[PDB]
Amino acid sequence: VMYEEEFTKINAVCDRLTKDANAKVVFLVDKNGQLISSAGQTQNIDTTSLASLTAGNVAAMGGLAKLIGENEFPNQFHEGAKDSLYMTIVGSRVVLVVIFDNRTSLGLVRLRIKKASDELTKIFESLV
Amino acid sequence: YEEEFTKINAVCDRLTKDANAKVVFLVDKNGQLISSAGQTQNIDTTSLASLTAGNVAAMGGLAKLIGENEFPNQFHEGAKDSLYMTIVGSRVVLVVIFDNRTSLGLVRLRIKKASDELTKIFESLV
Repeated sequence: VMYEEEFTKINAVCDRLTKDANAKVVFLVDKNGQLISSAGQTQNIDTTSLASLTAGNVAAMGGLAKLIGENEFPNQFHEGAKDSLYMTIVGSRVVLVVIFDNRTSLGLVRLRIKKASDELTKIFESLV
Repeated sequence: YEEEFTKINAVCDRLTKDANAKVVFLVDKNGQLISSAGQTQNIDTTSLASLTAGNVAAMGGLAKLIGENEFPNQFHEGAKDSLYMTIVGSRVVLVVIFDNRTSLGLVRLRIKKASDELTKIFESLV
């Protein structure tokens, strides 16, 4: 009953996503604010504080979606000057955060995020 | 009463029509609703303004964490309707809710024009 094995698969998805999508840093945050996984250039970034602020944003967005008679917004894109941010809700419990340089193709990051999200959904569904 | 306030509502009304938006809101970062235009009817405007402020504050801290200035434009994609948030003069938030059938490039171009018009109004307020 030890998985353990399923958590290593989660980190592998994050590591592959950072390399394939050519992302700067990748995070997996639970809606309760807990950091599940992180990959890439995690040095010089407060992972704990990032997870807490992600949860606060997603919770505010969730309540806002319900107010307009809409289901939770699955994808959130925030464009910056040098680096951009992408957020994807995986199975309405987990948030996949992807930080990448603006020079990287938006179509490329989105295509890889979809593959990562689908891989993660299958892992979280095996966790009953 | 207040010529500048009528100009603010006019920008929101023009934005709803021109960008073909469902509903448009103007929220202060402190959670106060400034203006609203469009299909405001079955939406709790006070609760929307409070949740917008909470989200913008979390997003502001998230931008600072990644060594970036506050994101001027925040996009949240849905199944039927999408949401757009634009920070006007780092004090006011312009919330635009629109159907996914509307062009993303069209909404963004109109939001920029509305934001520039609003910045000029808020700067005349001293």
